[PDB]
Amino acid sequence: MANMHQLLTELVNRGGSDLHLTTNSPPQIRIDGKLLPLDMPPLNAVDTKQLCYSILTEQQKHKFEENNELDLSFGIKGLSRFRGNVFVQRGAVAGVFRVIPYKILSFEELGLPPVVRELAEKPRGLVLVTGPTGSGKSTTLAAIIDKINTDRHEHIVTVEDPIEYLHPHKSCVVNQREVGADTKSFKNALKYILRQDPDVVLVGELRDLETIEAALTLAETGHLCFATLHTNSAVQTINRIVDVFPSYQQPQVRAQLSFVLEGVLSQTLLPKASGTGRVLAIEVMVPNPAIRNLIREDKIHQIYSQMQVGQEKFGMMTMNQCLYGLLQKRHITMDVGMGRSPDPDELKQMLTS
Amino acid sequence: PRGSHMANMHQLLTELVNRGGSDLHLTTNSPPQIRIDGKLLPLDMPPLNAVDTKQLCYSILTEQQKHKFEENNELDLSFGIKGLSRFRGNVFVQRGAVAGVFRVIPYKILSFEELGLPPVVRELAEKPRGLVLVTGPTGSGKSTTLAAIIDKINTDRHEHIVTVEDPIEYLHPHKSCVVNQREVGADTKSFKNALKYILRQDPDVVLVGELRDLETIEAALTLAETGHLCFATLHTNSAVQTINRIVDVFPSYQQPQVRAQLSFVLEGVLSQTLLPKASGTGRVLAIEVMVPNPAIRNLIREDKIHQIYSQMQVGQEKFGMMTMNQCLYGLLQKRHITMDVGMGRSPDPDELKQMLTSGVR
Amino acid sequence: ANMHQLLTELVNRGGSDLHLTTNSPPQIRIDGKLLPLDMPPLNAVDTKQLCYSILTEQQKHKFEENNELDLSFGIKGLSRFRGNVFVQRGAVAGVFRVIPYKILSFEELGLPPVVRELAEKPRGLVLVTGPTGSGKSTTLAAIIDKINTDRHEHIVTVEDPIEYLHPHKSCVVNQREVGADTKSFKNALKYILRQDPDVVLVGELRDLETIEAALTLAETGHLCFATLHTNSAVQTINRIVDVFPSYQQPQVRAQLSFVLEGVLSQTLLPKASGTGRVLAIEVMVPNPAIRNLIREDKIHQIYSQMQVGQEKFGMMTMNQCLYGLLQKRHITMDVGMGRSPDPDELKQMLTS
Amino acid sequence: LGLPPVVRELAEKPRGLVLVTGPTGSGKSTTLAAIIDKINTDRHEHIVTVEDPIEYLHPHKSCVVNQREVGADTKSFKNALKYILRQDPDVVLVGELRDLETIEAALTLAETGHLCFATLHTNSAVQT
Ligand SMILES: Nc1ncnc2c1ncn2[C@@H]1O[C@H](COP(=O)(O)OP(=O)(O)O)[C@@H](O)[C@H]1O
Ligand SMILES: Nc1ncnc2c1ncn2[C@@H]1O[C@H](COP(=O)(O)OP(=O)(O)O)[C@@H](O)[C@H]1O
Ligand SMILES: Nc1ncnc2c1ncn2[C@@H]1O[C@H](COP(=O)(O)OP(=O)(O)O)[C@@H](O)[C@H]1O
Ligand SMILES: Nc1ncnc2c1ncn2[C@@H]1O[C@H](COP(=O)(O)OP(=O)(O)O)[C@@H](O)[C@H]1O
Repeated sequence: MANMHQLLTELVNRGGSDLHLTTNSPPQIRIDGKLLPLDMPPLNAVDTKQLCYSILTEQQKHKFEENNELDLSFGIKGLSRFRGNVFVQRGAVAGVFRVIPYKILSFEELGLPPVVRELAEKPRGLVLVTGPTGSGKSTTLAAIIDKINTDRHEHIVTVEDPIEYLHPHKSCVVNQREVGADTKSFKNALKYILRQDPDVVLVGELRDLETIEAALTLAETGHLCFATLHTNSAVQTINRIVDVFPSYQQPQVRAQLSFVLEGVLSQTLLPKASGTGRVLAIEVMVPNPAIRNLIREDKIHQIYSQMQVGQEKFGMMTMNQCLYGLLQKRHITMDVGMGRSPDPDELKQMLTS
Repeated sequence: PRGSHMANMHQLLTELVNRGGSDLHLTTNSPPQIRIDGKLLPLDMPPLNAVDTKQLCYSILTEQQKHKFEENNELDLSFGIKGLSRFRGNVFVQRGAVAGVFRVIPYKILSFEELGLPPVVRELAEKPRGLVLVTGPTGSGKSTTLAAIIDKINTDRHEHIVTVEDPIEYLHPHKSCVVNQREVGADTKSFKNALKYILRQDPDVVLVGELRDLETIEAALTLAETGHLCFATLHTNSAVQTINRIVDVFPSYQQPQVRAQLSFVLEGVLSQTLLPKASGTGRVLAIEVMVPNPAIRNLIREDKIHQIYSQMQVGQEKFGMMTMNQCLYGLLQKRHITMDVGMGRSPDPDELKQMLTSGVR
Repeated sequence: ANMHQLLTELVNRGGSDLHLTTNSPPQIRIDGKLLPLDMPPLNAVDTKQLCYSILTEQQKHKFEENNELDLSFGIKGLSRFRGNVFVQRGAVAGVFRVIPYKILSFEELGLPPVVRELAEKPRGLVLVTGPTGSGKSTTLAAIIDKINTDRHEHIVTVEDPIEYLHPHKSCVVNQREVGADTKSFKNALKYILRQDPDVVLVGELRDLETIEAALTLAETGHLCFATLHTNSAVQTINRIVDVFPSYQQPQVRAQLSFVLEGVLSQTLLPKASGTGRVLAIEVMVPNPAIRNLIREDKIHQIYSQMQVGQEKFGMMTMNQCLYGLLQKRHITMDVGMGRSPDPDELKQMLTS
Repeated sequence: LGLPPVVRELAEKPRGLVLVTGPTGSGKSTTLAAIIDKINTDRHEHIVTVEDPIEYLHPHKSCVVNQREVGADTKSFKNALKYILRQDPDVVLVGELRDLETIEAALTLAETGHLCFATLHTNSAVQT
């Protein structure tokens, strides 16, 4: 048998993101998005209770037994910090434990093109980093924020659920607010953010109509606003913001977006061709004079054609062009690149070319 | 006058399985009774009293389950007997005494073809993300279809499946996935509470049960929008009727967001019903299948929900779609259902009449 | 002593309810009408002692807190009764109903032979309707008891309260009383499908949620019995349809057309002898024409179908039942005309 | 402040609801302080402000200016506006129209012959 400390050590050593402990299965660790069972006997109810309780204080145990649910974060000296969730299934304890990295990675390490570096220099605008869950959005935002913290003498405020990467003060003052502990909600944090003299604000996901307008106000009133969406492309991102409003407001919102939008990044993590690790495929839309006019005229669909031809001038890049490069460098397999292309026949034409 | 040598609960359930029974009954003033081929037959035992039924039923409850049963006088649960079988138990109260009913739960989950599900349902189980809705009235095969879908995912993927059920019906032992199943009223306090913590539990596939209220619908859309495969049920009878229920439960001012979200995340709508079989034994599945294509996704954003039915009529060949009448037509050519049942259940009897008279079949 | 002697009078004269209130002698309900006993009137002292003489100590403290109290109690050698005690004009008053225990047979109840066939249906919805005290529970108790004798199936009843008691015969019979065995009609039906039933009695179709349960039970392969307070078959079907919002009446009409197997609308009318009551019942048994009429929303046309499906299917309109009681001279013309839903047609039907 | 001449004429309106709206930090309180100061300078009336918190202070000039801070001077907007009609006011500043309760109170003040000033976070007249 192995205890909780040995299991967490193996999760870190193998570069995994998540450790799962549940009954009738061995401990499993998520490596590169897919689960892998550890070389251990299947757990029983005693094991899951013993392993999960081994990292809890007495009050955390008593709170867990009152609700059969528990969110927490904890540290193991000399290893890493982890965020754990404990719950109950089939009458037995179960647990999931997520890694919180100590180290912020650089732009080049993450495979982010240099145009993302320039967005950290934007004085006032809205920059959106979008993608499905676990597509690298938070790491890219943390990479941009750390460069601003390093390079500017301004005030950075983040509202996060939860706070992942920690930003010690460099040249900036960095305040990080965790929803549910430091602040009641995004709505509450955003209710007072304009009285907090911010320069750059990270608001998390544009969850509802009220948060879209709040992010638009910051970027339009002279601030640099960072936000995320769960869209898969630059065009789909712009459409989702506009389409949630009633049609007769929509004209105003397109005009505000055209002025404040300074960059849209859409990420996805694909399994590498070597069989270890994941590689970043990203679509980058940086508004040029042509695209900002297309936004105001509700000619959003001509943007894709403009992104296809504005790469050398503005550092723009369609998703298919990014997949193309990962195919040329043999970073991804042929099936993986096809499986994510929004238009596989277009990418096929590029490949035969 | 007989005492001190009563059959054990373990022994009663062991005899239930060995004799091929479907259900074990424990109630006062009756001996244990077993259902064989649909009919109850008493075992050659003395009749049970209230002490017997409570002691037998309590022998298979955890201490937390006894307290939950005593608070509501109702209790559904599942348990395993090592080396024998799994069981669904229901404990209730009648005439002031404990009563219990215990159903046999087979080890083998039925396949798509055994259930009469078209091959398009198979492909919905391969979706990497999105929302899949399985609809129909109570007992129209919704849970069984979902059990078949999750089981293929359990077999094929190395991902995390979490289900929230009230109660847990079909049980999913681990295959290639890690499967966590939370039972409302025992494992978790409520649907609302389980969904509040699910995103911190690293899920890939989630079963959320019925889209009961506005809170749950918003939770399922978030799961489906954030890159997850989310399974849910409604009690609507058609793909078009299903979409109308989702949008219309929301205030009018946020229907635009709901309509936009559905067009992106919706990957399939299955509307089932069980009709009495033509053979005279059992019921057979008639299912309407809507798989959103770019054309259907546009009608959702443009508030043209009504026009989707015309698209399903002509999406059978290309998209594997199937209107309810198109399924009833196929069941009639196969002589699986009678004519009165086919016409009497058709949502549009005029279309089905036209479909049969083609002379081209 | 005094109250125990009073309740024996109630049983011996065959009454249904005993009334105790100030400025009146004790009154007992016989055949639907109150009859005063040849006794002195009760004062406030009398009603208090009589009602309190049958109360437990916990019940005494409970009644004075609310001026209301529900209870049931037994009198050794007589019967059990359900009582309600309350306060009026500053004094205690009480009403006591008899809980019948002996189930009468189908023929003793005046039920036609077609009702006997209903207890042999394997699945569907059967509705027994009528005002309060129109004979629904005896009819239901007779039906349930025959199933218990003839079948090896599972009978579950949910009652508020339990009236007739059904010991196990060939069936397993579980009886759940609301407020003791189960919290509510809604809670019992939440678990009923997981209790492996074959025949279920759900009581009154009082709201939308219970109707969905009865229709679900009936189309999922069970025989479900339920009650309404309507006085005819058409009236009964309309009440089920009109409870729902307009946009789902097509689904409910479709459900009803398949699962409905019988509608019994009863009323107890005084016999021409002047002592006792005879049952008048409208029976609607769906034939292919009627089932189509329900789904096609031609519900008003159903009454015409019942008048001519009589010989073949055992059907009987209320007027046809009233004709027979008039032809056999069991009830008076005033009683028969008073219950006829269309007295002029009965007149045409009576004289040919 | 760059305010057009119509803003000064609004400060001379005898009655009604005048709304100065915009996002936070768009100059709403500064414009209101200039209006109230002009009213305070030119009129012999009673000004009551309900602010959360009090920003600009208005010492008495020709008007009587009472400024109530919520949480210290008064328990809430809801409680302060419940008694504002009993305080013989001519001009009332109620702050932001944050909920249904204050909006109906501000509409009642402006309906009963007072000049009421309030704010919203809207960006245009129609949107307001
Ligand atoms: N550019 C990247 N390249 C490779 N891996 C990345 C990259 N960005 C993030 N990751 C890794 O993906 C996993 C999830 O990252 P995260 O940013 O938290 O996802 P999300 O943005 O959807 O919340 C982590 O293990 C992280 O190290
Ligand atoms: N596709 C199907 N075809 C035939 N029978 C089915 C099918 N699905 C389920 N059944 C059977 O019908 C019954 C009801 O199905 P179930 O999904 O459990 O109820 P519900 O969908 O109303 O919640 C089950 O006992 C099952 O054996
Ligand atoms: N078919 C019947 N014929 C003669 N008497 C009946 C008949 N049905 C019921 N009764 C008597 O009338 C009384 C009312 O019956 P009950 O079923 O308890 O009321 P309800 O139908 O309103 O629930 C019973 O006590 C019963 O003895
Ligand atoms: N009409 C104006 N013209 C120029 N600057 C102004 C004007 N109004 C306010 N300001 C300046 O803008 C800043 C914000 O003013 P403030 O009243 O506090 O915000 P708000 O109107 O949203 O309450 C102040 O520092 C002020 O100096």
